[PDB]
Amino acid sequence: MEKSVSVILLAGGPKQYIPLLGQPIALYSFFTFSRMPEVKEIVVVCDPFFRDIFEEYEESIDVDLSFAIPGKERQDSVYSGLQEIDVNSELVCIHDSARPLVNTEDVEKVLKDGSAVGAAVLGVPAKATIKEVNSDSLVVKTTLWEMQTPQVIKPELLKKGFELVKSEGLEVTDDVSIVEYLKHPVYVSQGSYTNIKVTTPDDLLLAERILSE
Amino acid sequence: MEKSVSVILLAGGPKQYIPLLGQPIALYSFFTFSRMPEVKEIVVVCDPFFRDIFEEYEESIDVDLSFAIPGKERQDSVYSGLQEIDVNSELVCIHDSARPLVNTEDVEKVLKDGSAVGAAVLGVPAKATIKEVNSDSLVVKTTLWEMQTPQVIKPELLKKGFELVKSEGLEVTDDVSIVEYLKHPVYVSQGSYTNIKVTTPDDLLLAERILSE
Ligand SMILES: Oc1c(Cl)cc(Cl)cc1-c1[nH]c(Br)c(Br)c1Br
Ligand SMILES: Oc1c(Cl)cc(Cl)cc1-c1[nH]c(Br)c(Br)c1Br
Ligand SMILES: [K+]
Ligand SMILES: [K+]
Ligand SMILES: [K+]
Ligand SMILES: [K+]
Ligand SMILES: [K+]
Ligand SMILES: [K+]
Ligand SMILES: [K+]
Ligand SMILES: [K+]
Ligand SMILES: [K+]
Ligand SMILES: [K+]
Ligand SMILES: [K+]
Ligand SMILES: [K+]
Ligand SMILES: [K+]
Ligand SMILES: [K+]
Repeated sequence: MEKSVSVILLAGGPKQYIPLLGQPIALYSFFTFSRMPEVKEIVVVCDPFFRDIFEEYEESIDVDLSFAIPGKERQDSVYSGLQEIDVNSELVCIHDSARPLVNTEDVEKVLKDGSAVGAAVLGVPAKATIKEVNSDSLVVKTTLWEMQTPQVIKPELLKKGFELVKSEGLEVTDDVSIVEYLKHPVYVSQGSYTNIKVTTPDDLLLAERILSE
Repeated sequence: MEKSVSVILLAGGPKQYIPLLGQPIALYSFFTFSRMPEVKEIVVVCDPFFRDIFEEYEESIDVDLSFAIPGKERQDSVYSGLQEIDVNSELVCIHDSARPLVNTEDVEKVLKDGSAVGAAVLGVPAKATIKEVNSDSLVVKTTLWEMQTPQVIKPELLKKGFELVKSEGLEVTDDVSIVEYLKHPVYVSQGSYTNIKVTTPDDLLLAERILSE
């Protein structure tokens, strides 16, 4: 549906403001989402200090711009952003702003899969040789995917996830997130290797090389 | 033990000959192994065209230099190299020549662990969020390590591995290697993130940055 998706853009906690070809890293996905007709609003989660970076483009973008205060951990920032979404939003699209080069086609794909399944995340096959290791440092002998963002979830599903975690006192890590505790399926939408997270100066050189084709 | 280890250096199949600060990538680990008193010999697996690259330093290095012809797949190249090792070698040290920056201290560690356990491999905790995905593209809900080289194995163990694979007609992939079929334990020696494999031009820039501290 048109104007059905609310983006929560994680830009709080800086790496995501270091420019890439003269535009702060955070603005790349911001603009990518803003041009998509499916996207109704972008809730930016950032320190108030950096609000003007997004605010300047508010009149030029075809989305509603909203803000939310960052929390202690990533999941707290998501919860904060969630409190700001349109009451009739059909899909929440959570995105790490340190991921500038997400392609429109791949956002479309994960939105569509999220709509279909209830929860979906962009992923790529893990290129490295990865093995399970037990507590004695031995290989556990017996397909693996690297997760990216967007992570797309229906709001009612996300709300119930937060409810279950707080009422039971469950532990949330980056690996064991809200969805890991739910019995609802999570689809992995096949993305592109170009959707790297930019943290080290080595990544900026790679990101420049990708934007230059 | 001194002069107990035989290195099989995989340089066949080029990325491993592109210079890093003016020295061909393959020579970095070659020299690293050559200076270690534990190392008796290096069996280089490469196309005869590139033999002179290593041969030039033969009189300057404190190891025996030997050569072997590369095979179809990685495991065939290992088998070829294995046929060349000293009959009294106590440890086989298999190394991807596309890994120039392996530290001496980490080679020492994996040699020691290989000697103790029978098989050991350098590994680092996987930094990415990695998940198991089933055939329907759904996350399988429930520690993961990225494997590097050296991969260190007692020769009698490796020989038996090759025997089991050929006599049964087992399938060998990079993930499901010789050791995966054996009941003998494989230890993961904790390495350094700097032990990257150099294949893309982006890696060369990172490798230069690492050698420059
Ligand atoms: O880890 C996730 C994955 Cl793999 C897929 C989806 Cl759809 C959502 C999450 C997630 N991440 C965070 Br932080 C929260 Br809150 C949630 Br829900
Ligand atoms: O994959 C491995 C690991 Cl994880 C540990 C060790 Cl010690 C050896 C191997 C290996 N790799 C290849 Br190719 C051969 Br042949 C063997 Br044996
Ligand atoms: K829009
Ligand atoms: K509105
Ligand atoms: K971005
Ligand atoms: K992408
Ligand atoms: K469908
Ligand atoms: K990206
Ligand atoms: K990185
Ligand atoms: K030596
Ligand atoms: K000898
Ligand atoms: K090397
Ligand atoms: K190392
Ligand atoms: K020991
Ligand atoms: K390396
Ligand atoms: K690479």
